[PDB]
Amino acid sequence: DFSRNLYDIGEQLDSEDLASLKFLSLDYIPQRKQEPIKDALMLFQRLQEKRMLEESNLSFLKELLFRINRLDLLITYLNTRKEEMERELQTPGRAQISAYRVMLYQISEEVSRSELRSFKALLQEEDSKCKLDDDMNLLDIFIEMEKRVILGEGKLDILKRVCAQINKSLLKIINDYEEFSKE
Amino acid sequence: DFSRNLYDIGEQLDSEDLASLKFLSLDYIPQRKQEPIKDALMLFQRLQEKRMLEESNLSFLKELLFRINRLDLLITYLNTRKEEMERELQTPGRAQISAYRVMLYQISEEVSRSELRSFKALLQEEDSKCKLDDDMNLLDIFIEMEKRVILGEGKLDILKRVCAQINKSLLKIINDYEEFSKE
Repeated sequence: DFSRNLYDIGEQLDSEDLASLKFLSLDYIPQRKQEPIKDALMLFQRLQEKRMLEESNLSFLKELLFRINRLDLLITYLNTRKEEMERELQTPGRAQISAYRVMLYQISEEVSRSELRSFKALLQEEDSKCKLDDDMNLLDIFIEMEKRVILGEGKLDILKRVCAQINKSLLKIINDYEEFSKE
Repeated sequence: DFSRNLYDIGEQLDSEDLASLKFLSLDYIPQRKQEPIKDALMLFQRLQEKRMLEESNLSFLKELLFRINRLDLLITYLNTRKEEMERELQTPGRAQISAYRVMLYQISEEVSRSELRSFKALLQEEDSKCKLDDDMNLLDIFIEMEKRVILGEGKLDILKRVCAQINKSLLKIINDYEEFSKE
């Protein structure tokens, strides 16, 4: 039932969904170690092996599905409403995905086609060590930036200098994240 | 095109942007003439009537947008890069906003939440004439301080005594400004 439900969820997740889920699972599953993962079930099983997903522990799966906005799957297969996930995640300490990862992913959510192209151009202005192609989405760019150690939890300078020239909303996402690190 | 472009810039400016722009326009537009201004387009038209903004004169608008860090709008609607604005504004005599106003605004840029609360507490220690609430941002506090004539171009004592107890960076902004009024 449980395994069958996990797999069931996996059948409804597409390639974009998978890419997003793997990006959001970076605090626990290293990016190197993600490219054997070819579908959502493999990701789920990798999470199972890390005891971050089991019959009595569905929290991380729910958080993942909520973050990538698959509310339909939450309802259908996990009988969980968005209101519940909101109440749960806003409570300090319950979120298992770091605020940094969520911040980057939300930026990726807000950026359009043309804004993505602008991001690439502006980044190519700001840095030359990043290897960029035009099939890359924003997440891939983030991964490349981290690979080049110009992006990290406490290094947002280039990210902000780029985003400020694209849309104030992105910069506000960063600024908000940056200031609830008051901790 | 030009008017329609002005409105276009105006749509992207939020309440925070408006407040900042009105603060930075204080050398030309008196504070009591700013509260009929309900949006950015009204500010732009007020500038037009002072012939500080027209089709052949976009410098002040550019300086304003640059100062409040709307580089995205400069690029999108004014085809102007950060590099150009920096080169232009470092040039002696080119800036139309007084160094005093820019100094105060930069202080407002650097101050966080808790630093703002500290600012209010420390100012209430330093003075009893200022009427302060918890909805006031730092700009509003500056306006109140000027209204009470404890803050001005040649009166920074209270400002410095407060800022020294919050963060050395702020005090450095003040000191730098204060001594490049050497001439």
